[PDB]
Amino acid sequence: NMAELDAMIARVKKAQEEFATYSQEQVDKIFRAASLAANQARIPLAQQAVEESGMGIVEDKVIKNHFASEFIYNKYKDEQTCGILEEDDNLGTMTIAEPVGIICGIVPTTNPTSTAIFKSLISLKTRNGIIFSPHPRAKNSTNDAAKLVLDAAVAAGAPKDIIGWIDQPSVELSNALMKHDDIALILATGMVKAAYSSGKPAIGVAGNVPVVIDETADIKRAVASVLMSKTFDNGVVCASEQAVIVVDEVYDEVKERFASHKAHVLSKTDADKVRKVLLIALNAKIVGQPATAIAEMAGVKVPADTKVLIGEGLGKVSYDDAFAHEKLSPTLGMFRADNFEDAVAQAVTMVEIGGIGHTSGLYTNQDVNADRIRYFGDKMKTARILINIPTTHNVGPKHLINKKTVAKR
Amino acid sequence: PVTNMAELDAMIARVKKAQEEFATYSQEQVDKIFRAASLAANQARIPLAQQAVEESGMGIVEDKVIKNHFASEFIYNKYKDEQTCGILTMTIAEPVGIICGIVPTTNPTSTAIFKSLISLKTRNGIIFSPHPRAKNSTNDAAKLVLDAAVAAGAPKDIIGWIDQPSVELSNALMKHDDIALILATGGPGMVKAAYSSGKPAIGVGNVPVVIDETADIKRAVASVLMSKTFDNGVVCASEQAVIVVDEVYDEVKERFASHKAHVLSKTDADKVRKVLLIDGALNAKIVGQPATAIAEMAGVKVPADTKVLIGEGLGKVSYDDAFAHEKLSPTLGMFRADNFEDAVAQAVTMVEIGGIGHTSGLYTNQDVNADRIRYFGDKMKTARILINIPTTSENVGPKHLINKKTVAKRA
Ligand SMILES: [Cl-]
Ligand SMILES: [Cl-]
Repeated sequence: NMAELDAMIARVKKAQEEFATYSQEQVDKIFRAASLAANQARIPLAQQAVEESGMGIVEDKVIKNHFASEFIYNKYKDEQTCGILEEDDNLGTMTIAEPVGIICGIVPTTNPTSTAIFKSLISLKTRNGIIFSPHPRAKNSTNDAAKLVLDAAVAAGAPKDIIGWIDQPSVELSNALMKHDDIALILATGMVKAAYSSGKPAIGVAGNVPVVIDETADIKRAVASVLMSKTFDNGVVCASEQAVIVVDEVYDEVKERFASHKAHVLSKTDADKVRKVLLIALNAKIVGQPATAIAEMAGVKVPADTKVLIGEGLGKVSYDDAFAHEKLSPTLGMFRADNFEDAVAQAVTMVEIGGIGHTSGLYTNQDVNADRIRYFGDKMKTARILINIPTTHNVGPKHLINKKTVAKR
Repeated sequence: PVTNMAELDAMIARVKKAQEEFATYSQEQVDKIFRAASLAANQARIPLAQQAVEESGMGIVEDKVIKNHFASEFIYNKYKDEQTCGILTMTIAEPVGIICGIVPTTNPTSTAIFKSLISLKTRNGIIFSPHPRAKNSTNDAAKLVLDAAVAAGAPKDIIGWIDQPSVELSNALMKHDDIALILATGGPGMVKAAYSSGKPAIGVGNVPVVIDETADIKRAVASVLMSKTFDNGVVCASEQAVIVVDEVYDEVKERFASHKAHVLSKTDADKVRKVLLIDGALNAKIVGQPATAIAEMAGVKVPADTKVLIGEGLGKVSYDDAFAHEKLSPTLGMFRADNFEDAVAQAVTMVEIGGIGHTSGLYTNQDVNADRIRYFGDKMKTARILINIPTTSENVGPKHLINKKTVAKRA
């Protein structure tokens, strides 16, 4: 509630102030102890996450947790985040680190535990406080993830309230935490929009990813490549390919190949029963569900061993086509293109859905289409451009400190 | 002619197309536009300065001449050779799109120059939203840069502006689908409005100085005043108050009369406060006015030759004392500290009052007091920290006006 939010915030403020003065050695001891404990809990937390949210796959969520813990630990074990980062005694200058203070972490339904572990460990490493604003749908997964890391932290010497959370999440409390004066940064992983509209320094962490397969591509490789992501944690991953935009001459060959990967191409009529279930705004009930259960939410009989649903668009890429949108599930759109340039044009449109200009992909004969690649590179407004490569082929400590420069006469 | 919504939208579309064409330009073509437009802007150094002072009613013509110079020639020499287009697996620089420049009355011509130049250098389009008290000199500095870019071959609508600025349109420009970035300078309000726009936004603080007992007082006093009269103290990140340790307080205060800095009586100080802030905000009518004029509007008598007003705090730095605020004028608060740590503590509040901490300074004996320097370093939540040096993130540049894109190939 509104009142007890303030009291919890002022606790972590003072706890951060105590934390700020710590030695790198105590920071390191806490970091390792918090990370080793999160890793050792990879399975229990993954299991808890699956059951509460009611989506995804334990074994894949176990992998997610191991990455957010041991992998983060090994990347930043030796990264300097405190004190003098640079000196030049001749110029009489130096750069000094400064923790940002208190972080506000927005955690989604989609990766409740791994994102909490990740943000917790990188806050601890940088002498920050962090407060989690979980999604109702996975409140306990993330807060118990936060708690496990807290308790391991407190036991290696960390201040009592260096991490907290909103126990019962609301729109009032999320907005209270965000616009609060002593919260310095938003780490936000639509909900992106709220963070950027709050007056705060914000880092937003998804986006719509199109894939163009042109006439010169290796069809068998492109098709397997594009499919790699869709089944991992039931397609719950941020950078992933949402639709295939295929040049006419190679269209049918792409469509036929899907079937040897257990990707079921939905008839026109069965695609419309899925398309009415994907969107209403993305429907939370399909998010991170297997292809077979999404089909059974729709009207659609699909073979038992199917891993992915393919819904092909009549007409071009259109806002009205839900298969043209980000689906967070084992689903892909498939859209027909007159030629390479047309497919590029259709990709541009998918990118505009999302506002987020994240990543795009092209499958083509590299050896002979250098012009096309450069063309593709000049026309995609996405930070990452992938050629013949899937998205499964970056917030860090450095973002949660301030560099202060000191100049002496 | 942009005085309303259908006209703003219509103008935005013309810049959209201009930027589309400009995106295609070569680095050579860009260089030529960049040189030509910077040279023209510099050549209009004086007439644009004069226009600025006349219209906004503030500042010093020949100080704004220097501002217009540094926004033009200096910006040119800094970035003549900087790569902004093309190749940098591979990295491709690309223009952000259309920029929204928010231009304040304090620097109406130099910021429109600067912003236009680095926008041109990056193949972006830019549309300015001036403040109504300086709208002509802002839009005409814009026009002059535009005309010279166009004559050097830049697309027609590449720079735009709102002819009759208003809240609804300013808000609309920032919120418009087709604006990629907001470059917002000026007031705490506007800057924060750019941060709440839900768009990528760059904003262009209240600067405390501590003078402890170990300092060189002659030097500290002199250095602290250097910024104060430049364009009547409209100077980004110049000193706003001295916080002085009690042991050397009368010494510092005594040296102020030597430098044309009049120390206000407790009574006069009170009169000046009420004129400094109005409705909690910096009073527009004192900004960029000389010390004597600010004395006149407060109804306070001051020698004809005085350059800076000094208002002494009664007690410690506090939100309630207008001299603890950013004043954008030749005026300085002066506050008493019991000792060095108490000084640092009052400086901390001044950084809080300013909002975002940006710069702070300490004068000490740096060849004895290393512990104090480090101590001041730790407590000061400011990007820049200066020891024994006047103020006289980093700077906004082309770097900020492009998105970098990585292409990854498959072996
Ligand atoms: Cl997870
Ligand atoms: Cl100016």
